[PDB]
Amino acid sequence: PKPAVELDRHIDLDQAHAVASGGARIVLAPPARDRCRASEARLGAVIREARHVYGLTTGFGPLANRLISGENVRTLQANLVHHLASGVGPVLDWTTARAMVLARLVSIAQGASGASEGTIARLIDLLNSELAPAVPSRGTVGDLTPLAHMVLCLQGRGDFLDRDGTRLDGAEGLRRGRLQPLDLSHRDALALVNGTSAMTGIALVNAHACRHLGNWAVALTALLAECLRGRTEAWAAALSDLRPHPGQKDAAARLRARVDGSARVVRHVIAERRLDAGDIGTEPEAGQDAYSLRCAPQVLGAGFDTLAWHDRVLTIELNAVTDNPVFPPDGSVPALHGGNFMGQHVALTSDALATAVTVLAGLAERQIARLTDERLNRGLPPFLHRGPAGLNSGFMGAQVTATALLAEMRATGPASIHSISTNAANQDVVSLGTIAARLCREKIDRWAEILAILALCLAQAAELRCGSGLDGVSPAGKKLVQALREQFPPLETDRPLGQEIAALATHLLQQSPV
Amino acid sequence: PKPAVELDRHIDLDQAHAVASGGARIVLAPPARDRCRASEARLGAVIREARHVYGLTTGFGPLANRLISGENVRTLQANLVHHLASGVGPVLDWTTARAMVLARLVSIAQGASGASEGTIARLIDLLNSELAPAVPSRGTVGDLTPLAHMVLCLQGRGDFLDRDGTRLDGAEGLRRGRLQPLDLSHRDALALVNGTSAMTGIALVNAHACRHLGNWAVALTALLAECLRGRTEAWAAALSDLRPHPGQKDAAARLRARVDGSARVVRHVIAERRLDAGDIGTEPEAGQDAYSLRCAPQVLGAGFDTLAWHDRVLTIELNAVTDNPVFPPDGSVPALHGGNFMGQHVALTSDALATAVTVLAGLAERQIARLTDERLNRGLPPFLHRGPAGLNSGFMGAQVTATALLAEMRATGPASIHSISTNAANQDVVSLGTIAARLCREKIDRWAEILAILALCLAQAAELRCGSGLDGVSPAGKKLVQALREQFPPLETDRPLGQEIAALATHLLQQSPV
Amino acid sequence: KPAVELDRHIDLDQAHAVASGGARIVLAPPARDRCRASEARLGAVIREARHVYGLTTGFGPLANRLISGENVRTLQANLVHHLASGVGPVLDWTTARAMVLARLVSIAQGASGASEGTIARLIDLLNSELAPAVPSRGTVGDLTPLAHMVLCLQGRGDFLDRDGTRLDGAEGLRRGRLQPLDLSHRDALALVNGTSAMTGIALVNAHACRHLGNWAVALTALLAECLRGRTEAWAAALSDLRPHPGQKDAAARLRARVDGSARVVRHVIAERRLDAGDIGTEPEAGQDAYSLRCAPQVLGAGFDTLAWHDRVLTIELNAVTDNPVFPPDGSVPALHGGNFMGQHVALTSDALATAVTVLAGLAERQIARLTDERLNRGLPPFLHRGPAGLNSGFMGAQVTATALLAEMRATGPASIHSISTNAANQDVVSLGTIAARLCREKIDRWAEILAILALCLAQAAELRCGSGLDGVSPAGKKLVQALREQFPPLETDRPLGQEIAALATHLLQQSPV
Ligand SMILES: O=C(O)/C=C/c1ccc(O)c(O)c1
Ligand SMILES: O=C(O)/C=C/c1ccc(O)c(O)c1
Ligand SMILES: O=C(O)/C=C/c1ccc(O)c(O)c1
Repeated sequence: PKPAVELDRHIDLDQAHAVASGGARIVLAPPARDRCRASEARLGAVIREARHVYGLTTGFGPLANRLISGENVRTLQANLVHHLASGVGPVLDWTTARAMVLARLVSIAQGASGASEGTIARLIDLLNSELAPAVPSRGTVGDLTPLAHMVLCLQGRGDFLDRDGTRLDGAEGLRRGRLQPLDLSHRDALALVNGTSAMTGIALVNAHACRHLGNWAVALTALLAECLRGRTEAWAAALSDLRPHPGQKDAAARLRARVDGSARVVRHVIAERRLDAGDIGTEPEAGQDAYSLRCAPQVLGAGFDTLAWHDRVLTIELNAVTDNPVFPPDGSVPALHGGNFMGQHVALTSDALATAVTVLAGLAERQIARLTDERLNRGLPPFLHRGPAGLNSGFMGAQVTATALLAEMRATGPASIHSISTNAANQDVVSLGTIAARLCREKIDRWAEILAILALCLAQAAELRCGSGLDGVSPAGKKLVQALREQFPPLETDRPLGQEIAALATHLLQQSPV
Repeated sequence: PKPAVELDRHIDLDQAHAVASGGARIVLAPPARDRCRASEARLGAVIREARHVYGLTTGFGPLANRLISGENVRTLQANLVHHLASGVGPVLDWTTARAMVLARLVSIAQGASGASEGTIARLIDLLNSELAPAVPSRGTVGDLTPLAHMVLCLQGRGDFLDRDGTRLDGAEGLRRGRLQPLDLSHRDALALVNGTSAMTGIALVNAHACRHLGNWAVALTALLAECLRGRTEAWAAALSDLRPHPGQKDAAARLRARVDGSARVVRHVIAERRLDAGDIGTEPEAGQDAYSLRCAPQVLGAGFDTLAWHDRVLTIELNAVTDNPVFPPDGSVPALHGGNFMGQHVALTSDALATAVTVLAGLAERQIARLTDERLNRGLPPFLHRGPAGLNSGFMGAQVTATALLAEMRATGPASIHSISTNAANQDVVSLGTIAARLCREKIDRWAEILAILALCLAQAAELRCGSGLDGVSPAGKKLVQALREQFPPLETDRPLGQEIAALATHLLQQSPV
Repeated sequence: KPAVELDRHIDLDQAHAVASGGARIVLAPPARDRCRASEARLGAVIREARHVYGLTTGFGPLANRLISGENVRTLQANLVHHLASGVGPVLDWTTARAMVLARLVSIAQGASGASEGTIARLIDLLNSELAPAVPSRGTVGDLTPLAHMVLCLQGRGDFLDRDGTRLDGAEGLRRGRLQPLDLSHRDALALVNGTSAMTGIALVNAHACRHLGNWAVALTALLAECLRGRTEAWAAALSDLRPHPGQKDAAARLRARVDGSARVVRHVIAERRLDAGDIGTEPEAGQDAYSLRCAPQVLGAGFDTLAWHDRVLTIELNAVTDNPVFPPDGSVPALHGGNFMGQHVALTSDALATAVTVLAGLAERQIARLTDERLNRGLPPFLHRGPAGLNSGFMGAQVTATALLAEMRATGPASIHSISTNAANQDVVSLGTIAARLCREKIDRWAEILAILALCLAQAAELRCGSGLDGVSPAGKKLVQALREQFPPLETDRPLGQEIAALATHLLQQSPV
């Protein structure tokens, strides 16, 4: 059948991605259902008592000094969704749009948003269906605009996306997915258009993609060592203990596991060799590898620790209530007004992860540059070609393409530093967290393509070095090459690789080498 | 009666865009045809005489040290196209892809590439058709990869694009476009896979778009002055004469022309007034406007001078021969080997223009921020809303979207500074000109969206200030607003504006306010 | 003077105390014992002629050239020589000493082989009032700066006194009572190794950020007191709903700063029940602009970034970033790897630099709002005193703060610019030293922006509450009174440049307590 995620209070990143990707169905746990019903009642009382509350009896933004009569709240909230639907640009992908819906739901599930049962059910239904709202990716300074577009979609006034990205009009979406048109008669529109749902959704997808890409980075580094007689002593556990960064220790351990059983790597500790007068001279190779191999644990590890911080912060954000206003469950006050919608946390972690992805992609790019260079690849054909040299150039074009992709990644920097006072100076500081997460996603995609080129190069290199039978190659290495060869043939003669590179990259983002 | 551009030696940017956009047919002038026939013969002689020439008797890149026998040249060039087809990413748009084809053609037309009559005809046939080759946008370090994909397309081994971007397979493209499959039997493949055609094509489309956007920036700045009682003395010719930057003189002159006939702007020179004792005190307003109006000539002018430099450089590049190797028309030597394919000129000018676009976009974004602020817009409704305040927020969402678009533009910097040694260190410095032109294009697209928002706001602001009849508004101002109102209705009540912003943005990139 | 006893672990505060001269440093007996054991191991490695980088080989790609024992002295002497190609302004006194300390902490772990004399030279330097004069540029991440340090310690390079005044090598040894570094034990690699420079720069950045963060909070609080800010936005309940440690902390510290204040608005707006007669446009909105309302969230994110930076830095500082290294357990004679790759400090420094720029932006916008007569709720334009027009107050300083911020934004992460070098042997490099230095520059700019904001707030408080600061919280009163001891009110326009600079220097080393 299909796995089910029962949402109560806390949901981890894997569960969140399982639901967003459609791998698991979602259900609201009884305790959560009750907390929400209790919050739904508080909203009702707040409205009945005509309490001074943003979005219920006031205008929006700087227009909040304009009080609104209870009789016009329906109109007030309908125009909120209207004026906010100014988004532009390509729509968020299926998984990501759904991750945004999930993020809003999790916040509501905490029981402080006043959302009604019907509203909550509409979000759950979307998540359990095979559809996603079609929402523009640009427009928010960090996430009212993308959420306003979501609302319109759930009302059948906006397009939907199927798993392939093909758009369906509103009516067709509600029909096909058996979704009921969203009804905001309870005046709970602020429960849907609030918080940091978009950036959080984008980031949770980023987190999942990076885990898979990190696994490929490790597996490809290990296979590179098997193709270049790499020295395993640089990956010794003893070295990790001397500089105990968790991410490094993990990188090293994982690299060691990948090459376990290999007869292609050099396992001797050079310091065990005692020299005598006859040894003094110039040896063919230095006793240590170039940094793209020797410092893989340190470079990969730094990135892993950056992703770890990103996930710790993100886990907290995903399970938090980033709504404004909020209705305290204890009933201490009718409502609280603050700024928990300021996505500075996801903005800063996304920018930090973006830099780490660029650094790791640079490592993969240099690993390709080294492997394909006849002066540095220790005996392998130039650019790993097959057939007569000259008449065949092998991966010479693919190698340059990897460099081109990396160069483009570097041209874009952090989004967080570009805060600009807007909204008539009311939002004098903004997080730009959604932009930050989106820029990180683009880099993650470029990293996947660079890793794809490296994987194809390594499949070929392994065969050129060890024969089609991959003699001496580790069990893990053999399994990885064999799996690749199931869909990607050896390069016996030059052929267009662009489509294969793009196809493999898509795979790397969703599955790890095991 | 579809216009025709006759190509001899030189073609200006407007003519180039006329052909690339399909607004004009292209024909090779008699003298050009002869120069090419003569070059074709020279290539034949080089082959006949077994001259040592890159691509005719040698491998590619660092593999050029491998000499090739004449009987293997067909295979040599076939694999060249193959190994280079490693491109990925979204395909270049219809117009840009065709601009690339044109750029290669113009270089060949100089008579130093050795291209055969058939090869040249395939390029001309493509440009006179309604099709464009479908080529990936990423993969070059600056443009063999995108041009190799072009070659495959013209052979019927790659997709094609119709004006709407819908993709057709190779066969369908040759059929629908009534095109002959490309035949490289004359061994003239290097006449197609060479130079800076991609970046040049992208840049020439950028140049055309910026001309139109610049006209909108000027027109909207002028309309803004009519909506805020702007002072025209800051735009006086005398000021331009004191600081003679051509771009500034032009900007000031165009601004004055836009408000000619306006009774909504203040034309009195403040220094003409003589003050008495009873004047000393605090006046309602300062004698000078904020910079977004007062310094428009200086800011817009600097952008215009930047575009001017960009266009002078691009014009030379478009009409140059960026091939390698080349066959001197004067017959001095059989062929010359150098690096005219290094696109550093387009790289640096594209980066400089991108900065200028971001600056001018910032100007527009601040003009929007001021116009919609009730504390700064001198009596206009907050966010230019209509209907009851609070219940309606007008362009409050669109204003923030403008800020978000600008912030994103700022996150990406120059592409040129990221050169990385590649191709086994043979290409130890690369231009990244294609990437630079592409990053500039994205910024131009964001600028158009920001201007679109400003245009919609100004249409509303003009009617709010001067009534639906636009009383006192200049003739130019009236024409612009009326033209907009033909497709974009007033905002009498809040509605989603995303689709309208996008639609208007597309228009602003192709037409100026006239 | 307090003493920091170094055994295995030292925290960031203890490190800065020693680096800044506030505390002496002593090597604990257990550490001296572990180091003596490591010195013996290096001796055995040399006697056994084990194949070890720097002891029997050239350097970098030249490591394939094996070296005879009789030539090792020359070998290591030239290592220091070729590496001394650094250029640019010297690291400041505190930072340079922080670098010396970082190398020592690594050596103290007992895996570097450093001789007792070499260790003593580092300890002596730290206990003296001197710092080696080392150029700030030249490393791709830290052999070059460390090589310069070695030359200084041998009396072949300049020293800096606390004031930054330079002394030649000979004078430095004499004035500091330092003995010339002797590398006869062939332990040169114990000094020219690791991530000492970027780590030293980073720990100084860490200390400065703690102080500036305290000012950022204190000034945000005083801003609320000058603009009738609403405290409900800083309620603990909100923190609990979005439990980011840094945010909860920021909100709690903000509440504490305004405790006892009669100038802030404490009412919870949702308590008010509206009547039909109230419907219309009120003078002010029920919530503050983001520079006040979202301070917990913006400051908080910045604090969590610093917390991550400090966690990673603490590990780096206390680790052995040496290569080669000599296993204390004696499992193998030596290990060859890449623990010198400073990617951790590179990524955290870059991440912190972004956070600093974000928080400086907040401070800059707070100044922009406070000095705007249309937004400061009744305060004079640019907080001027004396006749308006004839006086412009902080109008110039306000623009200066914007210029300082705009400059900060022009510089991005250093880590993304790795370039293959050293004949492609170092095909990837961290650039951590550069990253840490770039972050330091942004920290200095942030200090100046905060200084301008503090001077504006002292003036604004007096204009709003009178010289007696009536209704101002005890913390706010103490802060203004402290500032006023050295910085006079602005009763008439005057040059503020030197005062801004002077105050900024203070903010970096002390918090408002
Ligand atoms: O300060 C706030 O709490 C609201 C800000 C805001 C800013 C722009 C919008 O379009 C909007 O609905 C709300
Ligand atoms: O140095 C040159 O002139 C050739 C460069 C080059 C670099 C990569 C390729 O795939 C290729 O066909 C050519
Ligand atoms: O690979 C290594 O472990 C050493 C690299 C290196 C690179 C440049 C220098 O000047 C030097 O002393 C050492």
